[PDB]
Amino acid sequence: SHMCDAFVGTWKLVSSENFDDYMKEVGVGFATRKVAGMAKPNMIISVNGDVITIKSESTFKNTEISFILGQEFDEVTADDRKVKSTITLDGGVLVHVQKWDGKSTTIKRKREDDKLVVECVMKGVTSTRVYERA
Ligand SMILES: O=C(O)c1csc(COc2cccc3cc[nH]c23)n1
Repeated sequence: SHMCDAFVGTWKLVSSENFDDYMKEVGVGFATRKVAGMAKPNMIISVNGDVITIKSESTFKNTEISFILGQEFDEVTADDRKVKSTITLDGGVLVHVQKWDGKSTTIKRKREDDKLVVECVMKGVTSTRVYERA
């Protein structure tokens, strides 16, 4: 057992709040927001040694990132930003910071009861997205 055990698995989106406004804050254009906001992604989290992989699959886009905690990587986000990302574990919360064009946004993933809760923040705009096991 180990570092991310309680996050590993296949998760499905069950609710979202304020995601359109979060995406507006990030700078996402109208048509991408509409199609992305309609998506119902499955998130697939796995661990092999020290390497964590997070996949997000939907009709909008399929993404995959692999990383080592605390070790920066370059990521092309689903909305086509080129960002410098670092993911760390802080008190049992996976904290994903993206840096680009002098801006920053943070995506936190938390296990709460039987759910996996995703909190996306930029400036004062937050979105909360709740996933359940698939
Ligand atoms: O609920 C999630 O898993 C979740 C929330 S935010 C995230 C990764 O970032 C993004 C994904 C899709 C679209 C956009 C647009 C801006 N950022 C985006 N994944």
